[PDB]
Amino acid sequence: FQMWLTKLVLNPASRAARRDLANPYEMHRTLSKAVSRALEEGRERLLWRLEPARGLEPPVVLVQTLTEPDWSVLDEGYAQVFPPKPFHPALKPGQRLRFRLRANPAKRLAATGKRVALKTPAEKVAWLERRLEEGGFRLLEGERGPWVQILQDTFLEVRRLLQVQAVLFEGRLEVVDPERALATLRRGVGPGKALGLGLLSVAP
Repeated sequence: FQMWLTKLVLNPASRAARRDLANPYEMHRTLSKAVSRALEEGRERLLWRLEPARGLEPPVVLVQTLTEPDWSVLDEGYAQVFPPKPFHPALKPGQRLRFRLRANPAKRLAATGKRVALKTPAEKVAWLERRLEEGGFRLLEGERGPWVQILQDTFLEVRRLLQVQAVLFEGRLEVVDPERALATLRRGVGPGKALGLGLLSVAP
C-alpha cells in the first residue's frame, strides 16, 4: 500500500515524444502502457504532470502510480527514464508541506448540464481551498490571504475535441487528517486526470 514516482525527461528529438507533448491524451495513452496490466485489472490510478517549462528545456514529466511501472514499454529514444523510487508519504498530523497541483477548477452547471471552468482567481482558489479541506488537508494563510499562488492558467483544446481549463497552483498546506490526506494523494484531485491534471505533489 505505497506509491511509485517516476521522472521522465522527454527527448524533444523524438517524434513520438513531440506528439505526446502536443496531445495530453496521446501522452496518457503512452504512459498507461507501463502500468497496462493493473489498469486492465482496475487496481491502478495513474496520475502525471508536465512540469512547468523552465529552460532551455528539456520537458519533464512526473508520473505517479500505485503499482510499479514497466518503462521498457516506451518507444526507443522517447524519454530518459529515471528509476521509479518507492514513495511512502509518511504523514503525521499538523505537518506542513509545500505543494504543487495542476488541476481543473470547474463546476457542473445545472442550467446547461455542462461542466464550465470557474472565471475569477478568487473562486479558483476557493475551489482548491474546499478540495484540500475535503481531502484531509488545509491551506495555510497569512493576514493577506491564502498561502497559494496561481502560476499557469491555460485552456487546453485536446483533439483526441476535449476542452479543459488547466490551472497551476503552488503554495503551502497543513495535514489535518493523515489518513484522509494519504488517500487524497493516491486518488488525485479533481477532473482531467487523463489529461495531466489532478496530481497533488507535496514536499517538506
